[PDB]
Amino acid sequence: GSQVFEYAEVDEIVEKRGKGKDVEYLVRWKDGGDCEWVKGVHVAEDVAKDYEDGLEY
Repeated sequence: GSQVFEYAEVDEIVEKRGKGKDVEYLVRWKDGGDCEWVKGVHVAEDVAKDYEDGLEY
């Protein structure tokens, strides 16, 4: 299990997943070793959750 599609957004969220009350989608642009998103609520937390969570489960 890992990156499903290409996953080279390099600008349009690649990853996510966080604390029960803290998630974020923004892990494609720069990154490399780890994730560098900011916030989900701002980056559509409940929109991209289905995007990756299902793909790169």
